[PDB]
Amino acid sequence: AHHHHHHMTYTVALTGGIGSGKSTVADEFAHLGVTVIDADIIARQVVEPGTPALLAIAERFGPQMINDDGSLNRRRLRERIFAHSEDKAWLNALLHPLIQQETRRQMQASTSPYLLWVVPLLVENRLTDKADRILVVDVPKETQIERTIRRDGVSREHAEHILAAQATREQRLAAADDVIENMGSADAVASHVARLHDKYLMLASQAASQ
Repeated sequence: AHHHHHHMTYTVALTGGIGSGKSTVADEFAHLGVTVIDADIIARQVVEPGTPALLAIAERFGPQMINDDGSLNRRRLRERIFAHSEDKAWLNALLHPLIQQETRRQMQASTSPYLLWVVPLLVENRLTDKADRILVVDVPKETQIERTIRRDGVSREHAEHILAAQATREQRLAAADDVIENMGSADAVASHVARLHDKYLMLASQAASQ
């Protein structure tokens, strides 16, 4: 390794329900040069071959949980933790800290005036205090359903099942500092991101003082 110093960076958390357009918004921030750290990507990285979490899964459940190529048997783990509440609790207790630590590691290794942290379950998991500012991408629930159906090729009822554990629209807006109505044209959304990017560069640059 090389020596590095712990430095804090202004963090904007982007959240929104499934099908709300988070990835399109995050990509516009990335186009402006902002480092984006995505909780869903981190969640997959922490169960890659050779990771502490995957090795712990293999110890607890044995080789049935590991595919012949060394990767996680995701379906078998899902079925096990559905049927065994003690295993769901163990897995959440294992993965949540590894995700937060890996997130902090990647944030510390970044070079960006502020960071965009994409956290689909920010509100549901009570993580709102972990960011300096919260940006919500908002669409009607029916739009979430329509986009999930056409994108994942699933039924309306399956889309509703996925959404049944998520925050309601107004619950999520109640946590927002900034809101993007993600039904505009792509140019309009890109313009809103441009506005917010300017705002965030300023907020992050007067906070470097601290």
